[PDB]
This record gives sequence, structure tokens and C-alpha cells, in this order.
Amino acid sequence: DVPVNLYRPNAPFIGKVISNEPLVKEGGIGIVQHIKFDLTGGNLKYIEGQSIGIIPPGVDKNGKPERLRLYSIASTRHGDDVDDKTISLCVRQLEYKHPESGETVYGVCSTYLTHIEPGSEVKITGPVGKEMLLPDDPEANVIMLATGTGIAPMRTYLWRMFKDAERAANPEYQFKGFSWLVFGVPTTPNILYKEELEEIQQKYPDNFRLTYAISREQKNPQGGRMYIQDRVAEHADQLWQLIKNQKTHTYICGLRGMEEGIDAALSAAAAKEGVTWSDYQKDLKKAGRWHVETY
Ligand SMILES: Cc1cc2nc3c(=O)[nH]c(=O)nc-3n(C[C@H](O)[C@H](O)[C@H](O)COP(=O)(O)OP(=O)(O)OC[C@H]3O[C@@H](n4cnc5c(N)ncnc54)[C@H](O)[C@@H]3O)c2cc1C
Repeated sequence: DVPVNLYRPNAPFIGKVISNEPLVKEGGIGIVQHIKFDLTGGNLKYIEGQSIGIIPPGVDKNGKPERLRLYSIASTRHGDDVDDKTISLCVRQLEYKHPESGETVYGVCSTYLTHIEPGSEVKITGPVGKEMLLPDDPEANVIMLATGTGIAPMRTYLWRMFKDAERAANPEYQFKGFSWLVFGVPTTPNILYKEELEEIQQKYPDNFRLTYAISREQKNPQGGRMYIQDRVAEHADQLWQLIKNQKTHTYICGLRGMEEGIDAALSAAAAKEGVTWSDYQKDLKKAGRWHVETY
């Protein structure tokens, strides 16, 4: 029932770019683009939580072909237009430091993708991943802990859950559980999909809670910048009480190193009731209720 590896690196799907919109608004940090691809002419199917590979053009410094980089799928199975013909990605341009040869180094595949023109052909492989899939249980609770581009799989769940055209397209899935997104970003102009996330919270105030950790605008109780781990510690008792429900699934996605602060908050909360979190978390992973994708 889960599509996997319908296309592989030795014979990828050649899709075309339809659009390439900026997501970071004026005053924000960096470049993050929303890129939609045409899937007509092939049989690429996918579902929510999965990833696809992109093969960038060119050769590395040794003269070898550039390999694929994985990107979380940012659209539901139906695409943004709910027509089953497209797929979207949420790509941040990677750039960095002086202690790495030269001055500023630009990532090959993320620079390629964030500056790609409509009409351009792209090499696509996949889909891949069964670690971040959404339960078909409409009464599930869904905790979502994201930073930056880790918002991508979360957007596929929330759109499936709360978009009107999705609800009309998926008769089998009419969500009525509770979902909570904690989204960590550096500025308010960096809140990817801010307008659409906040519209969902207005229509479904009993089914969706939205919490931000904005580091250049908020301080934690110790005086430092507000990060997602500071927000998780703030609500650690509530998050633990929801995690004890048999229906609750937790998703964590973003850049590596966010998992350590989430566990230390949830550890202190579990300890109060005589539970060892790291032991409890193993059972959750085997049960398929603890989903992690960091990179
Ligand atoms: C499952 C999965 C899902 C992903 N989803 C997304 C997504 O939705 N959106 C998204 O933008 N990205 C996503 N990523 C990351 C993405 O695959 C690529 O790694 C990223 O876009 C950078 O690729 P590049 O080709 O731009 O960089 P490369 O050109 O390969 O540059 C990366 C290399 O340079 C180095 N480097 C990187 N950062 C630094 C730093 N601060 N200091 C020093 N050296 C550094 C390392 O050697 C790293 O291997 C995902 C990764 C995985 C594994």
C-alpha cells in the first residue's frame, strides 16, 4: 500500500518545474523556496511523510557525477492543487563558513533547486521512507516538533487533516483528533507557511494548536534565545500527558541536534510518575508511535 522506489537513480523520472516561490519574507534570514513539479508522463505515486531524491547536474571536485540528495515531500499525495498531478518540495539554500576552503561555500543541490526556473527538467527518484507515515486513525493525537525545513512533512499531515479540498477528496479520513505544532524558526518572516498555518488554527481551534519558538524575538527564562527545546520544556507536563494516550503519535523533523533537548524535558516530566523516559521511548519506537527524521 506504501509506494517505494518507483524510480531509482539508474533511470530517474524527469519532471518539469511548474513554480518556484520564495517562502522567507522581507526581514528574514536565508532563502527557502517552495518548488512544485509536474508529474504527468510518469507513474510517481507517494503518500504523506515520504521523501524523494533529486540528482543535481554537474560533477564534484574529483570529476564524478553528483549523487542524489533527499528532500521531504512538502505536498500531500494529491499535490497542492489537489489534482494528483504534482509534487512539492521545501528547500533551504545551504551556505557557510571560512574554515571550509575559500570564503562562502554554496551547497550544490540546494543552490541548484532554489534558483531553478519553471520549465526546467529535474531528475527525481523515489518515493522513499516509511518512518514518518501518518496513521489512518482519525481520532489520533498528533504532536509535531519541527525546525526550519522540518516543517515539510508536517505540512502534508496538516493539509490532509484540515484543508477543505483535501477533506472533500479523502472521504475515509475526516480528522477529529488533536494536533499540536511546535515550530522553531529564527524570525517571524521565517515562519514558513505562516498564513496557511494560522488560518487552520482559526477554523479548528479545538483540533489544532500552534506554538512558535522564535529565537531573535523571544527569550527563554534563562535569558537566552528561544529555541524549540525551550518551548518543549515549558509544556513538558502537558506533552507527556498526551504521549501517554494510546492514540498519540509524535513527529520530530529538522536539523540534527534537536532531539537531545526534547528528551531532557520529557525525561524530567516522566520521572515525576516513576517512568524512565528512555525506556518508555524505546517501546514507543517499536510500537511505531515515535517518528524521527533529522538531518
Ligand atoms: C530524509 C532527509 C530529508 C531532507 N529534507 C530536506 C528538506 O525538506 N529541505 C531541505 O532544505 N533539506 C532537506 N534535507 C537535507 C538535504 O538533503 C541536503 O543535505 C541539503 O539540501 C544540502 O545539500 P546540498 O547539495 O545543498 O549541499 P552539499 O553540497 O553536499 O553540502 C553539504 C556538505 O557540506 C558540508 N556542510 C554543510 N553544512 C555545513 C556547515 N554549517 N559547516 C560546515 N560544513 C557544512 C558537509 O560536508 C555536507 O555533507 C533532507 C535530508 C534528508 C537526509
